[PDB]
Amino acid sequence: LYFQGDILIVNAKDVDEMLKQVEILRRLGAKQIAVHSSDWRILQEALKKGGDILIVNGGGMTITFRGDDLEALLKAAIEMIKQALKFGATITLSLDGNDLNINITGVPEQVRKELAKEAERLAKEFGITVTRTGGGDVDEMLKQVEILRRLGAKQIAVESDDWRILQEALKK
Amino acid sequence: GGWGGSGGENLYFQGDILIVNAKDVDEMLKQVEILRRLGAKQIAVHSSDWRILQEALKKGGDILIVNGGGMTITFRGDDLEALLKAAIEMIKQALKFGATITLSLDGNDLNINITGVPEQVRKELAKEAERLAKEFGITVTRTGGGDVDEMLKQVEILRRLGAKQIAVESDDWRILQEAL
Repeated sequence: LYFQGDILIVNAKDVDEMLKQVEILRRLGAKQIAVHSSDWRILQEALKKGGDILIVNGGGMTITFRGDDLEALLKAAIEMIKQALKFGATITLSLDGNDLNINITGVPEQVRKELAKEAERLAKEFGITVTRTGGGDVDEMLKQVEILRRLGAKQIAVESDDWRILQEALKK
Repeated sequence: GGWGGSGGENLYFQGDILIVNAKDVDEMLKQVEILRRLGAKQIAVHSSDWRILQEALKKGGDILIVNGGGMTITFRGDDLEALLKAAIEMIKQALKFGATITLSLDGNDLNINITGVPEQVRKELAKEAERLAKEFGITVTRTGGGDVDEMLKQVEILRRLGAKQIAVESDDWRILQEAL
């Protein structure tokens, strides 16, 4: 890899870990550091601390299930993941402590609404807690992008798993 | 001239990087084509599948985004609930080892991309996948790999095929630097 020519992207789920990773790349002389995150706060912090490129998720929803037993969180999530996959979604799973984060992309608003209703009902049936839902709205995305630009972002990038869906939300 | 709004509450076809995250070659090509026809000037393609990135550089993907390490396991079967029931036991282990897992469906294939874990963990997850498939009567059609050495070889192939810009994504550069 070329520290001068290649873009090195930090995929960040926590602000402090993000800052440490950007610092490592800076101290290695990386000239093009990007930060990719679903958390606008992380992208806002990166902008101030040497993130040259801020990578935003376009139109993705995140559902977070919280509970003490990971097997039960996953058991509860399986039916919703099954439906999401059948609707054409891409699903990303990660663990933040006792939280199971389920990011769902590649689906339109009415499908995101259905999946959030499913998550709510599954959490009740399985006795777990939903601590985050939704978040794919395009208007919110553009507002947040504008905040990044006005704070001084050097370069914005937007990632989507289905620009056919995203162009329909942006056409108006 | 902005997309979605004005004053910066919009995307910029020339100034912003627009990234296609593609799980299938045809879907990538269609989305790249749409972005080109809208006049997008900085189109990137992100994929865990090298074939997708090799095709993208030919069709207007100026930035190719690769994962730093990562393995894809593909399970094949007619009943998705059974594919997912089998996969969750391995996904649980992957998650406890710190992985990020991406799931997508390509027809009768459940593609499970696992990133963020070292080779010995990938070996263990592949062994688990084999055992789960055998016990549950499903077929694994792709497994293993994901090492940084292979990533570097594949990046060099992309460069030699004409990639204009490479980007590499990781959730832990503190570790990845040791492999590089």
